[PDB]
Amino acid sequence: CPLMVKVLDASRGSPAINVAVHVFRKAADDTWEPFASGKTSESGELHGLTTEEEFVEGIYKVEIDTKSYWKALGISPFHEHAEVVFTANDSGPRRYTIAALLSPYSYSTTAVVTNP
Amino acid sequence: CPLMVKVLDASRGSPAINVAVHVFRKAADDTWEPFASGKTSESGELHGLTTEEEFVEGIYKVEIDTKSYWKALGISPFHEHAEVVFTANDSGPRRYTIAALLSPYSYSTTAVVTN
Amino acid sequence: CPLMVKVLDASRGSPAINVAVHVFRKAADDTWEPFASGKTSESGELHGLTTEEEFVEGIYKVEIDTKSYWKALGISPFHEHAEVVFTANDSGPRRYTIAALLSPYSYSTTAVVTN
Amino acid sequence: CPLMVKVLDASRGSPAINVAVHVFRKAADDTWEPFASGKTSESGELHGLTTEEEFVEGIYKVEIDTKSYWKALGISPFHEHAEVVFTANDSGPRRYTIAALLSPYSYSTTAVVTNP
Repeated sequence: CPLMVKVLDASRGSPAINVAVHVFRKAADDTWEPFASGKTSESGELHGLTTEEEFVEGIYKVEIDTKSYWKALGISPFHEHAEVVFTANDSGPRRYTIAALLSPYSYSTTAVVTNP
Repeated sequence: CPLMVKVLDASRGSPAINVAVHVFRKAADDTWEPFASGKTSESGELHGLTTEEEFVEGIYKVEIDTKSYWKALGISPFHEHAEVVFTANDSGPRRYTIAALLSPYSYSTTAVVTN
Repeated sequence: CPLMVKVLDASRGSPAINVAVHVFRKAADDTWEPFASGKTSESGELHGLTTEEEFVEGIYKVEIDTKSYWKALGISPFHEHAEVVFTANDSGPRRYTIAALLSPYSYSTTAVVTN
Repeated sequence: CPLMVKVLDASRGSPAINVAVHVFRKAADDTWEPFASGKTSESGELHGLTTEEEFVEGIYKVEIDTKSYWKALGISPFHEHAEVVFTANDSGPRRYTIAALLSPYSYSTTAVVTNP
């Protein structure tokens, strides 16, 4: 699994469950091409977005749908979503974990990059 | 100032100085139109972005050029930039402070909405 | 002011107002002795904790009563409090801002050390 | 495993490996009694601190030795350590994950509480 996303709820002390995550890859014409999407599990984790074969070099955007998450809990959040944009695999394949921590008016994201 | 942006360097323990920040407002056709911009001061703050008259309800995007910030310090960054996207709702007034805390492989952002 | 503390509510998007903050300095016997204290203002800031003369090099502990803050809002908190422990080293001057960002089950803290 | 600690390095984009973690429990006389200690693995995780039998109700302090971590990397950090203090199991056994994100001048901690 070369790309994993894990989301926690800092406000409620739980995994952020059923969070929609959309991944895009910058195309030759500078537009964002859809790449992969999924939802976090009961543990707040999203595995299986992509494969070693599919996850080529490129600029990737990971958009976490924080707004729908809060609205489903009956909460009016500040942000529309949380975006993480990065260049991947520039010096050969790496494994990326994008960790996100959510509160209605704040979020943090961190990347863990490991050499497989 | 209805909108202020404050950027801190959480790795080196300083304000993030001379960081480029661009603000966009969402247009009817779903494209982003430039709205305000500037560079953070020695205190990491960017004041005077907009006026009460210009800052109407809508969806705003704040794009912080974190990549150039880290490269100017000789430090390899993870992100291409940091984006903060939010809806301004009248409510009330109010005044919005968008704070961003930067590390080479992480950032956090918080909104402070005061009377 | 060589030492300032700023507390923000990351869950509700406001300054954390009227939060009790106690500062201690480490004594020779490894016990914590009270040094300064106060309650955050309407801006979430606590100014005037100490003076240049009183704030010598040493190990300092800042204890923020986050539990009472959340209970006053009717929100169940995880932590008993939030503690920030650090060494003040002359260096240079300098001026220290301890910022804390609070949510019911999380907090972050960053130090900003300016000239 | 009723108590787990996971530590990430936000400055370097890696798990925080070999981080010392000390846990204390508030005693009857209001002193901190040593409870458990360990070091994070290559994945930045620390399992096996305690057991269901040992982890009774109480006020617990989890002290993460962030200073030694940074000093071992040759970095002068701001903080002496990162403390997390909380009341545990007040309404019966729960599983706690304490997640920490470290930078030389900043850290964040979050708790995930689940009902086993």
